[PDB]
Amino acid sequence: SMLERTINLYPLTNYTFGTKEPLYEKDSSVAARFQRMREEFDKIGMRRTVEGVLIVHEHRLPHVLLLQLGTTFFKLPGGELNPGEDEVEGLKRLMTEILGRQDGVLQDWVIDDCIGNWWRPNFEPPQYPYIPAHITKPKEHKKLFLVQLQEKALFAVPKNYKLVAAPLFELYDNAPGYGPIISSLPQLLSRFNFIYN
Ligand SMILES: C[C@]1(Cc2cn(-c3ccccc3)nn2)NC(=O)C[C@@H]1O
Ligand SMILES: [Zn+2]
Ligand SMILES: [Zn+2]
Repeated sequence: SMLERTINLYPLTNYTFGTKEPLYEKDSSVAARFQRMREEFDKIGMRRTVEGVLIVHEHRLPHVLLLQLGTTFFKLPGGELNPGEDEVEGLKRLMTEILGRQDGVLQDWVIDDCIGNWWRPNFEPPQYPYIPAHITKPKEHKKLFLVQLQEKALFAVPKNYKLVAAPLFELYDNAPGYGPIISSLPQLLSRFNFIYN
């Protein structure tokens, strides 16, 4: 009757947030983003993205780590898989590219839980937690995973990003602020048995 996954959380003060060089988006605009998605869909088919949910606490209040591009949009650490690339190896690679240390010490990502799937039916912003009716060729499949952090770690945050710890209450029913994936993380995380270390 204990059917919940147990996840260790550590205080945000256990983590060091260093800095490194800016990491630029492949796309300079929404228009270029959907143009490249169109181009790549014709060459290699559906885009496969992976995103990591990294959780900490302060004073037993869980917080999700988000990347803020300057003071603009909020994203999860993650990105695009290469064709034939394993989802979990790919998320580990992407989280190393974004948050990995300037001193090149190997970081230990633990990924054991899928927490959701989102599908983009068109070359347009809307994403859904299912393949919508009549859609046979979704343009993007996004996979979210829970990343179990170590007790302590040093992260290097690209100088053009801020790493922000968002409490769940701030995400909850805040799609305008965070969009439909990040704003549904409180619901998606509720099944876990968090231990506040
Ligand atoms: C994740 C977002 C925002 C967003 C809005 N919608 C949505 C869903 C249903 C109906 C109308 C809008 N889905 N995702 N999509 C992007 O392309 C980047 C941005 O972060
Ligand atoms: Zn406390
Ligand atoms: Zn799919």
